[PDB]
Amino acid sequence: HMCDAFVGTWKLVSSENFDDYMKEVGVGFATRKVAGMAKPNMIISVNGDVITIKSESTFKNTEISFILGQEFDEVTADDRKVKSTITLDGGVLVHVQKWDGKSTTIKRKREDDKLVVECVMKGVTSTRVYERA
Ligand SMILES: O=C(O)c1cc(-n2cccc2)ccc1Cl
Repeated sequence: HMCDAFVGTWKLVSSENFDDYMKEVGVGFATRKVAGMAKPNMIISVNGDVITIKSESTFKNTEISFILGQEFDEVTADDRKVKSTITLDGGVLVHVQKWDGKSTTIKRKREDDKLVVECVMKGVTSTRVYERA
């Protein structure tokens, strides 16, 4: 029951500072522009100890499956090859990606009826708000 309140289908309803976040991560112009238009569906499911997160949009369809605290390799929507670890910290899903000596953290939080995603790279944060589909 570890992630019960995250499970479901979520749709993006707002974004702030995502272009800047993508710049900070190193995404090039054309990818930023097309990725920034996307309105993804985030589909979260749990089966035993395995959590699956899908992100589906006109830009890219991605899927990760993982066990909390157990590192895995991920190819991101912007084509970085990263080492990822996802943990639960005080009810927040904390996703850290490491690649080429860099790091970014993506936090997923339930707030009222929303699922709030905060993406941070060095001093640049973006907030992406999802509602139930
Ligand atoms: O599927 C996603 O959630 C997604 C992820 C990105 N992204 C680019 C650099 C880091 C993340 C862009 C656009 C989308 Cl739609």
